[PDB]
Amino acid sequence: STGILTNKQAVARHFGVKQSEVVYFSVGVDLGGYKVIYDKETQRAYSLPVGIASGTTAVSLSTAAVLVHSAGSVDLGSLAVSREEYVTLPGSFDSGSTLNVKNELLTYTDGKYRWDGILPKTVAPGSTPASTGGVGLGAWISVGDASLRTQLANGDGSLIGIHPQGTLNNVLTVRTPEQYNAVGDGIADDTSKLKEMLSDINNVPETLPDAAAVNSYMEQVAVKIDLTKLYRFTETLYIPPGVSIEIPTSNFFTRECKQGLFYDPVDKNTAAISLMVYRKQPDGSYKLNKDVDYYPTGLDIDNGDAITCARKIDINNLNLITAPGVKVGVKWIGGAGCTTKGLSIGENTGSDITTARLPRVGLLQSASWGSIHENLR
Amino acid sequence: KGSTGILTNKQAVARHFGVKQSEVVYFSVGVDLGGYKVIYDKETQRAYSLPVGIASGTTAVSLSTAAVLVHSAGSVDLGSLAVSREEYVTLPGSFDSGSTLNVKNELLTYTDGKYRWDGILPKTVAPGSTPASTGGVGLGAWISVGDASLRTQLANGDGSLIGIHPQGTLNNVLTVRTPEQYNAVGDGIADDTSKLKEMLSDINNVPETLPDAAAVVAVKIDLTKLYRFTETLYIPPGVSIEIPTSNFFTRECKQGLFYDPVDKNTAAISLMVYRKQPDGSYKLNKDVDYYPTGLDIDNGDAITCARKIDINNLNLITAPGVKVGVKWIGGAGCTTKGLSIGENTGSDITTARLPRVGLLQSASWGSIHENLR
Ligand SMILES: [Zn+2]
Repeated sequence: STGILTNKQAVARHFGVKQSEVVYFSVGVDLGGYKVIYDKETQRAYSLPVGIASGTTAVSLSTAAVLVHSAGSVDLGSLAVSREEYVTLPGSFDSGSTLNVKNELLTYTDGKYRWDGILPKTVAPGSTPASTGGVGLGAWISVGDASLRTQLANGDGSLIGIHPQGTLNNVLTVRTPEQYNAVGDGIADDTSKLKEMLSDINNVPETLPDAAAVNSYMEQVAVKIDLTKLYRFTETLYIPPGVSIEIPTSNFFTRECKQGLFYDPVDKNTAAISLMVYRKQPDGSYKLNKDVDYYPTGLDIDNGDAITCARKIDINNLNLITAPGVKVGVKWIGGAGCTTKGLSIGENTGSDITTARLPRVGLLQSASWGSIHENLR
Repeated sequence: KGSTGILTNKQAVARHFGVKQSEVVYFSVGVDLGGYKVIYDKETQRAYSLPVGIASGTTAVSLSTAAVLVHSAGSVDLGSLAVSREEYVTLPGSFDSGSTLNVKNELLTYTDGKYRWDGILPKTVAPGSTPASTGGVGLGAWISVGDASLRTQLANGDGSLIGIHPQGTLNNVLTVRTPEQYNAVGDGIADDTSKLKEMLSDINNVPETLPDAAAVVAVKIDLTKLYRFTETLYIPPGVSIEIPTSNFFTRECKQGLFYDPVDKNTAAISLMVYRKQPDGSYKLNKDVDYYPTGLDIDNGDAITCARKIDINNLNLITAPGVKVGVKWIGGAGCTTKGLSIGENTGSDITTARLPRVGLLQSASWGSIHENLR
């Protein structure tokens, strides 16, 4: 009775309306002029649509907050969603719950969701949005600031619109070692970072069944890599097919290289960078060449003794420096039709050559018909 | 009774703001404001957090319908303070229904989120309004508020909400266009023709017909998937097309363009040349066999609309039997690097995905093709 009045007061203050603007549902009640309706059964309140005339009377109110009156029908649940007027249910996806209204939210570990499908919706204990219908229209829809933060943080850019149309993920096509948390100071060992970056472009196994297998990997999507800092690495890097490597500008024999790759192995009887050539094993399989002195010959290709796995490789301005004493800078083996521009090998460390950061042999190349090196340094 | 109603109301206000019941005061002329955290207006039935620093002894003088409170020590716009604390009221109704806003912390709901009015109050909103049609969005106008608004703003923006280093915003540095922006499938199966065309058109929308010769900004396109298309693509002036690397006798193309027309007596790709009509107007050439002569370019029978075009590493695949791969006609000073035409499909050239004629070029003085394959 007066619990009614104090409740209308509580409801009114929650919605920012007047006490007189809250009406309790009951069959026959005049809905005219009220701003909020209260269901005394479910103990939920809902903003009412504007434009209910005097003398329009309530007929029914479902547990999904569908209101029927003498003049028509309205889904108060959807209206509430449009107004961001939500109820966050007790519990979580992990506890399980049952949802009855469009404006009910269920908490997950990464934020809240509303259910956009058939109501009522039962959620079992130990559930996730993925295991209970997935996300998207007609299913779970992410709601609220906490959810937005985590979606942005873990997303791919699809939430960010760009011009003239589309979204950010549509135009991000370049990889950097910084995506892999490379330190890039020429001091830390960034080897594993660089290898994962390359492997994420094209991950070819070091051992393969037959010839069809090794050739299957030149048929992969090509990706551009941007190197903007200085990466120390300690093991030979094998460039897989379909890689384009890029640096802003070429080094012209500068003293302290601050952008590029610094090869610093324990074993100096090696190459910094090599293309991929697979060599036939006794059993008929093929293993990726790791031998520093090996290079394929036209004969080797024809015999089947070697299969090249170096197609669609492009270098633009790569600076490669090397610890003093390293045998070979770049092994351009099997690189038919592959191209290079502004490839710089060796550092002008200073006057003493025995202490300079440059290889004994700069570049070793075979089986590379139709390859082009521009502005090689 | 009344005093009871006042205590229970203070209780409801206090629960809403998370303060103590004793910390809520009703506005009345002369009330001491010291120590209270929230003020309630009986008339409008609105509550507002009070600024800290109101001294005991400071008394209320007036409180307007815009929530401007005047007291004995000064004045404060409670609506403005509420905005800073993200304490709003979402008005009944919507832009559709129309409304009147009186306070700075009132939000009006629109289909894509909520907005507050940052201009002169009160603000009347006619039924059937939109923020854009009633003052636009920005300082002194409609300001978007809340998570629903932020989501739609981000989703439909250009990146101007996202700061980048060393300064500026994301939109300042986005200089690459892509078929994925137009929702191209890029599987080499779906027909991506209209998508590619819209992409090119958005860069330079040269009509197929031009009134006179006088009638007849450059942008970089990145192609990273495999797009099947079914009608000749006409490359407009001012286009730079790029792919990460070029193919070289590649067996299965998984990156580039695949021309798969019903009518095979056509070109996959063509530059634009306009030919003079008997009435003096010009029409884009669409004849596969046509090429402009130097003389044509001189006597105006043909007008070149192919300057500033660059191609890096484009791979072009063609259904077997297609007449021409690329028509480089009128491409004076235009450049190409690693253009690859034709697929090494298999031993039977009859079924290979390559054209009868790879490249046809005329009127392209000063043109350079590097590592053409
Ligand atoms: Zn409340």
